[PDB]
Amino acid sequence: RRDWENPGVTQLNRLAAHPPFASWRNSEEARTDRPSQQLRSLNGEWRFAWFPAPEAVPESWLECDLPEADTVVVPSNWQMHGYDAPIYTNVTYPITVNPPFVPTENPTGCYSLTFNVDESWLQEGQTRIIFDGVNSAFHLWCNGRWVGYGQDSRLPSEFDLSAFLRAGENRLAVMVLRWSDGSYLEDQDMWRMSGIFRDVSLLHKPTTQISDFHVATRFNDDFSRAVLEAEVQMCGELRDYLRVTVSLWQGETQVASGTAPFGGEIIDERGGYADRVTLRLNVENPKLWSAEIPNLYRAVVELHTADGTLIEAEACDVGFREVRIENGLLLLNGKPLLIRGVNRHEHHPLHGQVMDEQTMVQDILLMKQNNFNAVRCSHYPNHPLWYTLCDRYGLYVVDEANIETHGMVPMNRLTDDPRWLPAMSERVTRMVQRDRNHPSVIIWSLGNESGHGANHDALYRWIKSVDPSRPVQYEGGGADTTATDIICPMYARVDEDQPFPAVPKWSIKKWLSLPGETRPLILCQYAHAMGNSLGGFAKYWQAFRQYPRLQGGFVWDWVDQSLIKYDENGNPWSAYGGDFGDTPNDRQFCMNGLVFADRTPHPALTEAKHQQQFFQFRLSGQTIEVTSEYLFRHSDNELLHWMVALDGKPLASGEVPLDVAPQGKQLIELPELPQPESAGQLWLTVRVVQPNATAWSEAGHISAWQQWRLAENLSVTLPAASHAIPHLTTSEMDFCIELGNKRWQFNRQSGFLSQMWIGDKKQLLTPLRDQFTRAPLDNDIGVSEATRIDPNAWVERWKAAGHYQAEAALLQCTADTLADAVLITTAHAWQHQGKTLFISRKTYRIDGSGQMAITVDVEVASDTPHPARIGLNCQLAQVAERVNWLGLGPQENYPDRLTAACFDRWDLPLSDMYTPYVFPSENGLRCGTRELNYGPHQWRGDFQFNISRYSQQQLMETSHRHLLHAEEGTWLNIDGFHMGIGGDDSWSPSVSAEFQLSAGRYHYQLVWCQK
Amino acid sequence: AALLQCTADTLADAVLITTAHAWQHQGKTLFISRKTYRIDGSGQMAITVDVEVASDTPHPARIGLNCQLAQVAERVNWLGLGPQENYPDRLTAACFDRWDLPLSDMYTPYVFPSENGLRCGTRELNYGPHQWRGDFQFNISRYSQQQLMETSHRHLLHAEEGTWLNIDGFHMGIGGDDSWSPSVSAEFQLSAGRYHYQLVWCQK
Ligand SMILES: OC[C@H]1O[C@@H](O[C@H]2[C@H](O)[C@@H](O)[C@H](O)O[C@@H]2CO)[C@H](O)[C@@H](O)[C@H]1O
Ligand SMILES: [Mg+2]
Ligand SMILES: [Mg+2]
Ligand SMILES: [Mg+2]
Ligand SMILES: [Mg+2]
Ligand SMILES: [Mg+2]
Ligand code: NA
Ligand code: NA
Ligand code: NA
Ligand code: NA
Ligand code: NA
Repeated sequence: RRDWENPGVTQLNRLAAHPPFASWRNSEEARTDRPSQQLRSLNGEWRFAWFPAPEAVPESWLECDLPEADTVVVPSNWQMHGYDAPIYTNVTYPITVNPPFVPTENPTGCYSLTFNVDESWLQEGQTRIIFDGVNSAFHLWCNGRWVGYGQDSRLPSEFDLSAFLRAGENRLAVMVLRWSDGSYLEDQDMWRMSGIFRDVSLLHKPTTQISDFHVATRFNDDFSRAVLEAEVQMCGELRDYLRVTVSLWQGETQVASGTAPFGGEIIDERGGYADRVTLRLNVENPKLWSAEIPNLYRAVVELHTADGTLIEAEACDVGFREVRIENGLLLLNGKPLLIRGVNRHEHHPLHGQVMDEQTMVQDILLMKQNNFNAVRCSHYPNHPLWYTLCDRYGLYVVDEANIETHGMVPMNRLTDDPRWLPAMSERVTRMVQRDRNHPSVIIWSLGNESGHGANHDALYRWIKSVDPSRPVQYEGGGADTTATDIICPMYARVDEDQPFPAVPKWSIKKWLSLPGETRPLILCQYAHAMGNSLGGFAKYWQAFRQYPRLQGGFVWDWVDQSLIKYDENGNPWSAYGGDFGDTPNDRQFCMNGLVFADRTPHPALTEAKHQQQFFQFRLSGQTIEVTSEYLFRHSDNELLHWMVALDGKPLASGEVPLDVAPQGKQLIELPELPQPESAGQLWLTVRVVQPNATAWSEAGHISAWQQWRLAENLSVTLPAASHAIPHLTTSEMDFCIELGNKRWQFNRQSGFLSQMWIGDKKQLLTPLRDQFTRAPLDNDIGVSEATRIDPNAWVERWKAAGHYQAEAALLQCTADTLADAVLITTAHAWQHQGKTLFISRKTYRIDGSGQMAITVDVEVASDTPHPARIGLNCQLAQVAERVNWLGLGPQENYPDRLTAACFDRWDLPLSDMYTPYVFPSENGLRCGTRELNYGPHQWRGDFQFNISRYSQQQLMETSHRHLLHAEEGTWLNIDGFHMGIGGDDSWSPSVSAEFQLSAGRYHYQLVWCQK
Repeated sequence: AALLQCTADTLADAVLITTAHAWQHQGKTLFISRKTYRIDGSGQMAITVDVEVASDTPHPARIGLNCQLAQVAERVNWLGLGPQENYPDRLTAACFDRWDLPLSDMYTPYVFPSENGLRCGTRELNYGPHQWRGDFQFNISRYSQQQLMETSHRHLLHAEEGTWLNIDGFHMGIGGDDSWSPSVSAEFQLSAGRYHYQLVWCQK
């Protein structure tokens, strides 16, 4: 039948979908969510053989183990075991577009398991098998007999195995197809893998059983009273003596309980549902659920007889909260949300798409610790445990159907096709059926990048009809179609419109007010954290805070999808698209996360953390005003620490308890500040520290910070005049300057400082020269590639202008002696094919104190693309252990991504001064630096710098960090000016005008001396 | 202006004068100006200026130089924005070209006198025998900033001797969203803390 090439057959013999069950046979276990002996895991070692097509599978496998099979752990993705290659393709489908067909060579994974079943499960009741995740379709046999088939790789497929098993040993056989017509609906931008990748379990339920249950909670106007409504359905024989009891508990206290026989109210001319009952429980002053305080109750649903015998129990965590859109705003418990969200795919660098509880927990804790309060399931329903974690830790969730047909042309070709409505319907309906009792899910999504088709409209209505408790969103077709309650664009800019035909991406501020528009706007994806990125992040937050209807967004995205490979030496390395021989592929576009695949943060996460703070601050005088952005909680685990330092030198500090109601303000007066000892800038830094541990943080966690400059006393004191004057030696070849133990050499033919010595030690490996380029970031390169250049990408503009190839022409090099110093004057022109790109005029003035003051004035031709940077660079001879500086830090920071950095004195090992992005590029800059110390050298001024053992040239020539090699010495890049890094998206220029070096003329000054 | 340093060095084909000053009030140093004047064998005087402004002092209205020239000439010719008066936050209509007007057109007769007649984006200014070149903003007229600020009606102003030249490296915006509260937008406030500008003064 080739059911895998027919969108009309998405399953055979599969059981209905329903919320998580466990069939407890003890009610107390159900109350506390204890393991159920009736719900067994079949995870562990299974038998597996790979074939190139279903046609190659031997019939013998149905009845007997294949001797050639191997033993492997399940769940797993077979690519992760090496049986075939995983493929990283973004939009283009990994298979030829010829719906509903798939390739004839279609990798088939044959899995089997011999396992025991006790007679007690078979004497009464029903025994079903549950596959929580099988990618992408499969047939199942039990003891040689065919049982059924299923599609939708991200929802559980359940089959009744009652009539197929026997006491003792039994054998399952699962034939899993890599590609199927379901693949047409699974075009998400992620690695393409396959296998039995989520749990497999066996559940025993009695013949008379709870087959479904829906919990709703409704409130009065101020949320001081709620009614919990639980509709319960049964299967099996109706009998007057059956009863359902629904009890609600808060911890160990029973709050309410209600019992009723089956028999629902009249629904229409034919009667009501005799197989259902709805229990209604009143709750006075309920403790409400929120991401701020995830208060939970437990609903326990008991199926029993009137005389008191329990048949079985099911149950769930219940969070009392209301979600609604009113007057253009999304409200939770009546208050308007500010979504500090992130998209998160299910990805593990070693396990592929298999998720585990440790990793899940680790992600949620980092999220919370980084001031995220919400997550979008991009782009499919997740492993069931994720929802339980979000309910208990407290995160708002966007649950999204596993529907993405991005590679179709036009994008809605299938979603506007009624013949695809069935398949799409089950992807939405089965998800709601499974997840509708989780309080953490606050919004449903119809899928991702599948255009806008009538199928969407039908499904949007279906959800609105069956679950009015939550809004429905969907971005396809323009982000604001009739299929979305929320304007949910991806990568729309704050102030800049991108007026694409048919599906424009308007500036978000402007979008809200188009004629007739009244919906809230929450970006489904924003700020593309690929590589050195997140430039412009603060611009979103300032807009979200100023505009009521801009209610936030989900950052793109949480974690890089890099996979681990091993080199010839067995050492691991991070790989991306094309590294498995996969092609076509989309190379590094699979890595766009705030964190690396192992969960180590990239520097951008700190930027997110700061912009997403829940406390805002203002300073007036000595008065700090703290305003809380919490909607529900008081600041009862928070104190404010303040410190004032003079040029990094600590002057005073204190602590004050924060006592701020939600949305309230607190005024803190700082104490009088005595006058600092000397000249300099006083700076105030305040931080909010949580003194007590929480379920998601350690005691002492810092949740927010901010700084301000205080009084400045400019230095007006004259330095004590040199007890010696420098000596110049002129030669045809060089201008040399000597002063004591020091010596500086200026090459007269190049016009550069080519060498310096301290004692008899040379300090330079390469001369000090102007630098106007950077090893291109992912955002500078965009979609450009050698075989397919994007002439609009910054990198190509610079390349085409000759920025990377221009050579300095010396125009002038002179030496003069002053009363107390020697003065070298240079001027160089950088040219390309006859065009003068930049002109650098400098003076170096070396005085009796041993200091070399460098003044630089650059001219940039107005018609050349604005340059990446304006600075100097050199390779120093030394490698020292520490980097110490007075400037912004401690982490990497760029012009358009420096708000989280603080001005202070920082000292880190040199390796921390390098950010190991997988795809290497310019990295490690620190901006707003007034002093930098390395080895015996000190440089002072107002500049940006990076320092590491890798040259810009090496960085731009290397595609994978594991291939980099430390060079002799230390490469220092000191910039007077650096361009922004951008990031609103990674496929089009995204550096805002104010961060482009378009001024024409630039000036900067450095003092280089010994320390 | 307290003098912190004033030196002279003779060079190969010029004389360099270096100066440093601090403006203070009550003991607070508001601004520091560091300059070098380089006079070469060609007769040109290159001035370089580096100013520091205390971060805690209100952002200043301008950062520039001024003098009263002895000369009074009929025309003003410049290469920059014009022809009419233009300020940083009000110069979109002005065009960059070579303009030449009579001196009085370089004065705007606001009934309540104030700073006026500036022209921005100027690369060369000619007045009588003088020529200034660089990238500055300037105004030029027979009235001192002092006179403007102390006179409340345009009809009471009197031409002073000579000509007042105000040449700025930077000038704050004029604002106008309203006239009863501060309205100069942040981007047009002089808050950079350190400012650099340079000019060359020569004859003809
Ligand atoms: O992380 C990748 C990102 O891609 C966006 O799609 C881009 C695509 O990368 C680009 O090659 C093409 O020019 O434009 C597409 C946008 O139309 C996806 O929108 C986003 O979801 C991610 O998949
Ligand atoms: Mg099918
Ligand atoms: Mg037991
Ligand atoms: Mg047997
Ligand atoms: Mg896509
Ligand atoms: Mg214009
Ligand atoms: Na808002
Ligand atoms: Na991607
Ligand atoms: Na507190
Ligand atoms: Na590179
Ligand atoms: Na006046």
